[PDB]
Amino acid sequence: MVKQIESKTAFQEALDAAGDKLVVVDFSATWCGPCKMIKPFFHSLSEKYSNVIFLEVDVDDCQDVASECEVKSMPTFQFFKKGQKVGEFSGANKEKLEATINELV
Repeated sequence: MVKQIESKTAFQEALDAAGDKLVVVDFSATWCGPCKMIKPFFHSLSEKYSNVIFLEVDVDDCQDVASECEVKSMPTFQFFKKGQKVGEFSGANKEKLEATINELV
């Protein structure tokens, strides 16, 4: 249920294939503690919201994607519809993550 992204090609393809659907992107790093604390919850959301698309991008694997998306904070959650960014926040705030999904879906 979470799409593990390992190139720019794959990121762009995912935003395409989403169609109309909200896409939620978790930008993480392996050194990021809060990223680990929220990982299981992010995966829970992908099973709960089966009609929303969830992507995982490790910023060191996909540096071009990280750079082009202007990621600063670890973690960062960005939200897309039809390829357009429609939301963003940083930090591992579970309640805010779910609430944002419900606002944008």
